[PDB]
Amino acid sequence: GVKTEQEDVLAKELEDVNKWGLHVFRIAELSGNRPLTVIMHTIFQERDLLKTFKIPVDTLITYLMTLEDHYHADVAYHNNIHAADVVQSTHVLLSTPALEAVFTDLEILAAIFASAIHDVDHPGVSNQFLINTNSELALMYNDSSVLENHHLAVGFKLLQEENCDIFQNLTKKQRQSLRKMVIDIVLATDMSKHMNLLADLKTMVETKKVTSSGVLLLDNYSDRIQVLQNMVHCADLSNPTKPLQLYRQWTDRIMEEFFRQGDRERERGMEISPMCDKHNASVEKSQVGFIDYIVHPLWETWADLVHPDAQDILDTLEDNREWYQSTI
Ligand SMILES: COc1ccc(-c2cc(C)cc3c2O[C@H](C2CCOCC2)C=C3O)cc1OC
Ligand SMILES: [Zn+2]
Ligand SMILES: [Zn+2]
Repeated sequence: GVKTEQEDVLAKELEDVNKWGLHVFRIAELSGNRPLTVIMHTIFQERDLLKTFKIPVDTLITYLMTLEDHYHADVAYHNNIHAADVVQSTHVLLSTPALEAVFTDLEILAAIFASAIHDVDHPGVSNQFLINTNSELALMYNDSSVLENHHLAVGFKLLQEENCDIFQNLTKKQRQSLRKMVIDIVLATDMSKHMNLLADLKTMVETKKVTSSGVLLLDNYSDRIQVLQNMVHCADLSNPTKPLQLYRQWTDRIMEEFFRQGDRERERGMEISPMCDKHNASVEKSQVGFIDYIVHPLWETWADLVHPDAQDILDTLEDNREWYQSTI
């Protein structure tokens, strides 16, 4: 009835679960390639989600393992480790002082659950690849947010496997609201939606209202969901805000995933996608443009929303940007 030493070492790493820069890859190793399961379990227990939503523990574990099993181990970036990272990052962002007492338990559950499932069954190629190959997935979703629609459908469908229905004790009301929020959040992870999301986030920053003491004020679904969508989108694009040792591991993986798509594209005379050509790439330059044009504007805007809780995150982002730029 006592942990093995490896379990104890895993446990000690998991004590960083509330902090930016968790050793997520070490957790993946220590857990036997169960970072999503262990980190979700730890988070649910930390936030008392099992008791609040009456989720039987074995059902939660069975669903998590099942969810995790449907991420592809042969996918360098969009895998269970990325899922785990986004979950934990969303978890940290939920706990930002500027958002204290803003969100309900159901909204908290929605953001975390959405994070966990948001990339499930990712084949490691882009929507455009799937569209251009006339893939069954593309035809299923009429070429529109193909992967993101698929991630949702899988994440929900898996609740129907043996002893996986973690929402079995929620009321119809709770389930309908949870489901709508989850769907809105994951569809907002489609990068084609980025400019619009960010514009709306800015608009809210300009017209934001604080509150008794201090803390954002969100008094309609549109505003609450938009913040959750951006929060998870921020989590999704959080790699460059992490300590360089982490960021670089992510960059290696996404680049490996991209070049592999480029290889499959070249193999069949398809035009090679941006950043996917292993022969004509500039990893450093791509990362800088990525930060300058996407990541930094997002996080700058987010940091304004929760001023000044995200200052350290922004500073890390700029340091990493300078580092990459420093390297041609
Ligand atoms: C217009 O949509 C996009 C805008 C920027 C990017 C983009 C551009 C650069 C230079 C680098 C990156 C990038 O997105 C990828 C990630 C791929 C999975 O979704 C989140 C972003 C990782 C980069 O390091 C990708 C987009 O589509 C996935
Ligand atoms: Zn995705
Ligand atoms: Zn993702």
